Amino acid sequence: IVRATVVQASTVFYDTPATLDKAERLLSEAAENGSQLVVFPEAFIGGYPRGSTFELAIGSRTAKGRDDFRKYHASAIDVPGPEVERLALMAKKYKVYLVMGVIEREGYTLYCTVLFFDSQGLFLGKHRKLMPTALERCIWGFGDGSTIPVFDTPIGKIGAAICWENRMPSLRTAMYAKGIEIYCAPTADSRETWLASMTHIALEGGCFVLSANQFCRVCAGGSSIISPLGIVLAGPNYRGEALITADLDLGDIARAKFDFDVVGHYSRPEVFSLNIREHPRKAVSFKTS
Amino acid sequence: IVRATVVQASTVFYDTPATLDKAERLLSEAAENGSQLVVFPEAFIGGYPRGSTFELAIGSRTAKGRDDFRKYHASAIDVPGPEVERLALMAKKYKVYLVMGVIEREGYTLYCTVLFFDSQGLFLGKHRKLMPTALERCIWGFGDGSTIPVFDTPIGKIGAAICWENRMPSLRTAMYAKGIEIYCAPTADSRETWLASMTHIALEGGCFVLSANQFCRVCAGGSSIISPLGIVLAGPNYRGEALITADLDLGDIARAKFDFDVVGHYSRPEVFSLNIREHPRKAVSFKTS
Amino acid sequence: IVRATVVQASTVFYDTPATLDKAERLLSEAAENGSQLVVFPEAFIGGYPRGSTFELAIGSRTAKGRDDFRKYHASAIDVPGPEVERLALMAKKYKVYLVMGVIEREGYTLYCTVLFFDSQGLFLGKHRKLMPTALERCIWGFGDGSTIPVFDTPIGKIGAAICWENRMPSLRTAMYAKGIEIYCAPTADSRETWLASMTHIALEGGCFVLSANQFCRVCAGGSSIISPLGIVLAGPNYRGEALITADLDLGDIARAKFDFDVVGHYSRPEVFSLNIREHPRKAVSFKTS
Amino acid sequence: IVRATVVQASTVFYDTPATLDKAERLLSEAAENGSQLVVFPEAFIGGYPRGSTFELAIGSRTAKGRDDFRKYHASAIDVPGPEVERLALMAKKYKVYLVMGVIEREGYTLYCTVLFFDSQGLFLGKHRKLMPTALERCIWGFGDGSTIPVFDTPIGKIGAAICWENRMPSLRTAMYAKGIEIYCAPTADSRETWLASMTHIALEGGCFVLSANQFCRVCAGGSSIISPLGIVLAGPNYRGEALITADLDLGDIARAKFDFDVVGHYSRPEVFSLNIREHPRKAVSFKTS
Repeated sequence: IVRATVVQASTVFYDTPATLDKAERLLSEAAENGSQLVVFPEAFIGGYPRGSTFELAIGSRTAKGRDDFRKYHASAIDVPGPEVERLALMAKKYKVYLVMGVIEREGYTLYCTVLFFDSQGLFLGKHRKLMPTALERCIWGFGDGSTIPVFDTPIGKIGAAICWENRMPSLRTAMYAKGIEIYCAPTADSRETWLASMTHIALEGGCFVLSANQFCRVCAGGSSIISPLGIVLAGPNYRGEALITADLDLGDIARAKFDFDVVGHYSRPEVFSLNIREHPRKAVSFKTS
Repeated sequence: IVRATVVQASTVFYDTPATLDKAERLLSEAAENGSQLVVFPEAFIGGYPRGSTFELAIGSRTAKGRDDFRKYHASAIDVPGPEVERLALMAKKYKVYLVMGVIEREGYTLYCTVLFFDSQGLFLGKHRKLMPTALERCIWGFGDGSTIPVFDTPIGKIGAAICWENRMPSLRTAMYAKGIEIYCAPTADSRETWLASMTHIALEGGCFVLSANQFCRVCAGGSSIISPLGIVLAGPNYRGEALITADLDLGDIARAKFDFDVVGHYSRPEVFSLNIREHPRKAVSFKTS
Repeated sequence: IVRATVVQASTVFYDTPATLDKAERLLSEAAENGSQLVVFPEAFIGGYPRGSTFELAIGSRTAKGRDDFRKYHASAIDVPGPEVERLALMAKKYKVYLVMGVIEREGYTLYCTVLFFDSQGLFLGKHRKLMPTALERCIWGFGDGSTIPVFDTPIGKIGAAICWENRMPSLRTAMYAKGIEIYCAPTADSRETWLASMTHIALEGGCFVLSANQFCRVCAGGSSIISPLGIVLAGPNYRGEALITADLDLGDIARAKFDFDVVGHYSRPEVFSLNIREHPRKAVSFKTS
Repeated sequence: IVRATVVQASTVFYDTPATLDKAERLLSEAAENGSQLVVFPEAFIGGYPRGSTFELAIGSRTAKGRDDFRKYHASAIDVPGPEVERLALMAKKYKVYLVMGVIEREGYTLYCTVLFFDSQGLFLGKHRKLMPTALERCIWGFGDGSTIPVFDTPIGKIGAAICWENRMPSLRTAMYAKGIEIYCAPTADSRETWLASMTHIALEGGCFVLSANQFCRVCAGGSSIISPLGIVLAGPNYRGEALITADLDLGDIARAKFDFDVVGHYSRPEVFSLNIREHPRKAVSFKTS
């Protein structure tokens, strides 16, 4: 039996070493009630440009989109470097697992990744987003197959997906086949759609869905946590930003996979078969002696 | 713009020529208010044996399971035969598209299937169930890949799926790849969770989820109809049995795939690929000249 | 020695059977002066939505974006169908090689493509676009490697590329490696910089750059034709819409590759090597017997 | 914000310690207006034999080509040695970056290289030319892959290419992938071709193209400098030899890679992949204890 928290805080949107201390103080506030896994929202460090249209017609490209883009570009991080060392030392001071939605750069491109840290201040891995939704396709980049992680820990198998990658039916059945029983899902929408969409994943899987959204002032977000039977443990907090906690019986999975079981004794292998191409594809490839 | 009605009837459970007239005295009331498509519940003709355990221990097989089986086997139909001619001549008189949940026999087996009829009183095809759930595995049989239909009609394309075949992600993504926009889904469970399960399919797809359940006396069924924007038109009727109607604006689909749109442009063929083995596999095959 | 004409027409933008007769009443005027190859602008059939922003903030998705999308979706064609038969019967009567910029649909997606026709009124093939630019990423779709053609004809070899697929150096060097000597290039921007951009391709290759832009009323388009010595034959017509012609001496290529000549003898295979993955990748694949 | 100059001076063509002082005086003339990066033309020290045919038929090889060759060979330098020490001490006297087009020897062979120096009189590296063009194949040597440098400085990343190595599409996309934002390009031709050829590199990249040609008395060369948006800062000076200066806003790159970005979010890695063989290949290799 473990116990986990989600947060609901917002970011200061510019000056990224100013929002890097909010994480410190909230992480210490979540330390005190004996938490063991802490989840942070989507684009917590880099910031999420809400409302901004960058003045895009259909090929106008005015001068008041370029300055906006460079002011936004100048406020991201890069992994590894001096901003992941600080987070490792942050999670190393005591025993806590930390997942975190940042925005990284890699030579004038922006990615929307999520980082995974253990209880001894190592850096496990990252997961760049497969496909941005609508108007984020102008500003963010596409991820490939060689990123989707597994990450077995001594408290379970944790993995993640971001906003509307939780609608793709073929990425979920690749997450399921690797053995996920704790399914993190940060997001950036606050609808009635979302609460009724996470319940379906919690049933179709057998995992604890544990989501986190941000509250700012404008997307009054509601984060939650759902049992693998479909019962909400900690409700949709639509009022203010607060720490939300609950406890996770890991023996509630073996009993929830008595009726239904995807990848195992459902999903008739004699008719259906999915296969995943997981190759590190890159444009330019130097080889030396 | 079309309009379609689901029913929330119940069956007489025994003496199957008696329950075929309910399917007219409800039907003309359903079609007198200018209807165009009628959807019936799961196992409406044969009867869904509720509560019955058949005295199965672990392989004890007592005498009060055998008579209970044979009395149930004696109340099935067979296709094509004298009970589908009645349904064709039924749908031929007036004009409706009729879908129907039956139970068929084929030499001492039972297959939970669903039938499709057009407005000119012809027989389009059937869809047997892929996998029965828990204890229905003892009494029903398995389906193969060479059964999943779409049946393009002049009011749109119309597929189906039965109770917990709607949780299988591969079967849904194989339904979507042929172009379903009217997603009929009979069922036989009535919980709070099924509504949340159907909203997600309506959002993930772009189709009109149009479900149907039975209400008897313990089947507090709630059948509904969901827009492809995740809006319930005619709500979950938990009180009594009725006729449930709405209008189906088929121009509200092209506008819903401006955002999401699975396979193309939102599936990634470079990483994921699914394939389906649709072969008519049967045990003994006779060949002559 | 052949001769080819580009056009500088404009579309009626809505009601696409109306804009298909412009493609005859300009076409016979283009073919009456003894022409042999006709090139049309980018998105001449479906229409290029200029100025339109669809009210996309960051994921607000208001109600006046959906209707604007569906009215645009409703004005596309599909291949092969009743709108390409008209073009084949058009090109078949007299003798011309017809290339054409269209917009096609394939189950609620839009692909900005280009079509090739021979003189006997057959359909050679099509070339979808690899990557839409900035805000066209929301409304158009991506292309795979299994589309890039060359189509050896008895007047030479003829490929194509669309607006900013001419900046990608790898796609150009993959076009060159099959033996392009007539380089057709429709576009949808008209700046001072585009002429300087096309001169470099004409010198780097050895082909005839033969571009086409539309002029409407804001598309001050200027289309031209450039020798493989970097000499403009028929100039940048920025004033009004017209027909633009020249003669294409195909013996002025062998003489121009005396100096430069990419891949062999001027590429260095010992240091550089490029490779292309030309596989027809699609999401769901059905197999039967 | 840095500022850079190009020069347009010619050489004295023989007696290489007489042209080594012209560099000194011009470098001191460029010091006074607070310049910070100075670029010199192709073959500034060794001299470029213009007009000379060396009496080559097709294997005649007369005696009046041999004396010409030895008189030309006797006027090169060799790196390192007493002629690079002088340039290091020349650039060490104050704060300037010096790039320089010389001709080196290596045991009776001639190369066309380019030397890079820092602000503290170190010797960073060199770049021998990959393939000489037409009749320079008889007199110069081929370079290999283990020469093309990166050279990050505190004012940016400077790299170079020589005359017609700026036409190879595969060498540019190896320069781009390493991060070049200041692109030096000395040359030895004066056409209308060249000005329209550098604009394309400035757009296709995102870098400041900063070229330099020589004016002698006969190739009245025109040197220039182009913004990453395609706007000429300091024009094509076709009249006389002069110092040409401008200022280089390095925040104009981040804003120019908002629209288009090669190696990053263009150049689809799922279809194209270039790879470079970078090995120090030599014919005879002694090894000892």
